[PDB]
Amino acid sequence: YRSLFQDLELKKERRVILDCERDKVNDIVDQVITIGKHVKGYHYIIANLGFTDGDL
Amino acid sequence: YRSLFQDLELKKERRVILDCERDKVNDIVDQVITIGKHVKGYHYIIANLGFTDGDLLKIQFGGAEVSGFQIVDYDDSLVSKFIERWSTLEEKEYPGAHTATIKYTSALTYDA
Repeated sequence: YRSLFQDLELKKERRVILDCERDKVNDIVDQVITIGKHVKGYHYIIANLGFTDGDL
Repeated sequence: YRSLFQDLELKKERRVILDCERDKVNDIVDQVITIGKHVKGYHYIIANLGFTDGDLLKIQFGGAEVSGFQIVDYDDSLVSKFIERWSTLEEKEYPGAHTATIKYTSALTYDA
């Protein structure tokens, strides 16, 4: 995942729409937390009906 | 703390030297994690002898550069002879011992 978002920084993306399970959503966001792409400038969209189910 | 670093963003500081206990260091860094000031552009310095005692994996890959001081270097074989005994110590008999590393306060207690 640290390889993955670095490859997203090859395009320097700020706009990532996730399509994962509620566990796999929370696992990757914790990796976003680890690298700090939850800061201003980024935008994320969670593509499920359980937007309130995750850890916000 | 979210009020505090926002007040640091009134000056827009990037250079914060912490002076806290090992728990209170880790508590505030987790608030830095919560706001994301562990990213590149920031620099932090931990002002204790236990720089290796804290949790460095939480902010190793964020971007800020973290510095500190260590009096108990684990690369010494004399320290490594202690560590090879330290991890094999019973936690139930010696509480806090069955670990990979040691606090410097516990090391200086053994040094005393």
